[PDB]
Amino acid sequence: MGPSLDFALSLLRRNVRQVQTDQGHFTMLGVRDRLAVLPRHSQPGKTIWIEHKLVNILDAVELVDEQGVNLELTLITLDTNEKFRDITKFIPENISTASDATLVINTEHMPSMFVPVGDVVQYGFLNLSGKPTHRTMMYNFPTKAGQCGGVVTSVGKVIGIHIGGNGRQGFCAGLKRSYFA
Repeated sequence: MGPSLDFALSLLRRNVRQVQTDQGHFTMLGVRDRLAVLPRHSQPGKTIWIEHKLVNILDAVELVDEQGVNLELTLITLDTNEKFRDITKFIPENISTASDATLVINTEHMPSMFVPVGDVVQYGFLNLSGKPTHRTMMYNFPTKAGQCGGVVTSVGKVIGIHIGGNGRQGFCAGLKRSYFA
């Protein structure tokens, strides 16, 4: 088994969780320890359904710019026995484009789903909420509903979290290592 399949299947085994909130079904990324990341529009409450179990949320942080602009990412701290495999080494220090990325989706309705989104290129500012959102990237792939929170990966790197699309393109909130220090 080659290294991209193995890396992506490992992500699904250890870091990429099927979750539910009042807003619906999402893909969640566990980053390290009890820290995970979700798309801001999942709006997690005081608790969250993770795969088989209701899990208590100890803290939730909606990430913003040095200028107070929305990054569309919510950091959640979970009341869990589990400590996530630390994957912060695979997250670039700065927001990184990529060639031939795979979007990894994990939801009850779309389990263990692999979508080749192609090249991921710099996009910057986006209208989502609609509220201004910064540090977005874009892939020329018609991403569907239900894929929000899906993990943008290429060659051992985890570079984004899927936050929506326009029927023709998909957009991710860029990841950088410092969000998770």
